Amino acid sequence: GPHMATGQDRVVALVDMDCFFVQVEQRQNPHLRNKPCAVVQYKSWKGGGIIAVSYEARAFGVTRSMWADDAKKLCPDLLLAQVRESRGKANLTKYREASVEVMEIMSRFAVIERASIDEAYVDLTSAVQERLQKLQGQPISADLLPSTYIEGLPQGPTVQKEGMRKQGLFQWLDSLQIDNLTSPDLQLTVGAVIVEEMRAAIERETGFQCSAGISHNKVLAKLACGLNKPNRQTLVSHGSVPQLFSQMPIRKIRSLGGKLGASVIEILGIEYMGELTQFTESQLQSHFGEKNGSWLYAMCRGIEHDPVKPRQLPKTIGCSKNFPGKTALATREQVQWWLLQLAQELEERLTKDRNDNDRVATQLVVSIRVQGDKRLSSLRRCCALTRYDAHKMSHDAFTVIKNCNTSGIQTEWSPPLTMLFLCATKFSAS
DNA sequence: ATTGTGACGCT
DNA sequence: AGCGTCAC
Ligand SMILES: Nc1ncnc2c1ncn2[C@H]1C[C@H](O)[C@@H](COP(=O)(O)NP(=O)(O)OP(=O)(O)O)O1
Ligand SMILES: [Mg+2]
Ligand SMILES: [Mg+2]
Repeated sequence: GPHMATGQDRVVALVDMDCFFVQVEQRQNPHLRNKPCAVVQYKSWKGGGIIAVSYEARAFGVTRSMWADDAKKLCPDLLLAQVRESRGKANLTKYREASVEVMEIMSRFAVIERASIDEAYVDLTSAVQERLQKLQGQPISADLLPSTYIEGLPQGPTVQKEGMRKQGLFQWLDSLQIDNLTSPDLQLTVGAVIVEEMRAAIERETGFQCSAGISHNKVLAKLACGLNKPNRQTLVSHGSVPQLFSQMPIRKIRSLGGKLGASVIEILGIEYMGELTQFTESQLQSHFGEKNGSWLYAMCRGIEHDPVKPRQLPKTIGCSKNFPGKTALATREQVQWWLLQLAQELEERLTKDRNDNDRVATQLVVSIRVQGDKRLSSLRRCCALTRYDAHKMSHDAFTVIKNCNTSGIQTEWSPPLTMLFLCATKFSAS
């Protein structure tokens, strides 16, 4: 009772841009705005691969990983924007620079952890304490939360979406104990006010819309964020967790979407997150290891301790290209030319990074895939990165991988290569 | 013939 | 260090 921790010590938000690469292209080209449209990589094979889809186009069934020719079968009027190509490969610079725009705005409000090109976690605990003392016990108006959903509400004793949203918000606000600056539900609510302000600033200053989750930890904030995408934010309280988890498939929780989550389902004979509460911590550790078992025991109760790391910049800078089917690289000149292409893009990005961010990479990772291997990477080897020079970097990468050529004659490369990858890592201040 | 990223865990 | 998992 009194000594049972409840995981209500922090306020954590997760901000995720809505159809991000699409919004970047729609900002640039107004003809694409408010249309079914998608962003595509390459074009020659089946029209190119779709990597981002506007919500208008999703209504027709268009998804990421679809070929554009097939997407056009579902949506004949689909508009397409193409990823830029440079040195023979897709170049994501426009989206990385748009991401920096958003992350720099978010960093004005709190320390952020860059989780991907379009999402960041925010630790709002301190900002919430400050705003609470500035308030001085004043109630929180629903006008301060114009895009917020309270998960699980309304409940108890209108048929339009916005009406239900406001009904649930009213129920939440009416029950709130504003006199108590240590109430976790009040703390979440103030967190949600701040996240409204943050999202308004992102939209005002970039044109981009986003969704957000506000809860007590990263896993619940991420789950909350997706509950009412797009252009809305969702508060998941500690009290909402039993009902939310009671019908939540295990695979929806971050880190359980793969083999471990399938083994939880298989070994325990359960389907939903909340069913995990019936096992002891030792039982879960016996099946899934000490770390995973303790994590699952706490997470199915809504408790998680993973901190929002103070890290706004990526810690690796990488460049990779697949060479599928008959395009696999089969000569030494081919392998050299593409390592050079990858190394030149890497040198551009690394020089810009050193100027912007006062750091230098010190290790170069070289990874390849051979034809016939079903694994993503087939070989990874490291070497020293001492100079931001594309020819040196590509020569060094070749020296580290040259022994995997099974061919007798040097001029040929066998078995052919289906992926090349260069990654700069191990940054030091400069 | 998804592709091009990126973080972290295990041994 | 090199390999594997998981997520964008
Ligand atoms: N598998 C992949 N391969 C390449 N690029 C990808 C990718 N997945 C995502 N991207 C790129 C394209 C995406 O625009 C961007 C952000 O990924 P999301 O947040 O998962 N998807 P979005 O923001 O589009 O829609 P939503 O409103 O559901 O958040 O990363
Ligand atoms: Mg997104
Ligand atoms: Mg995202």
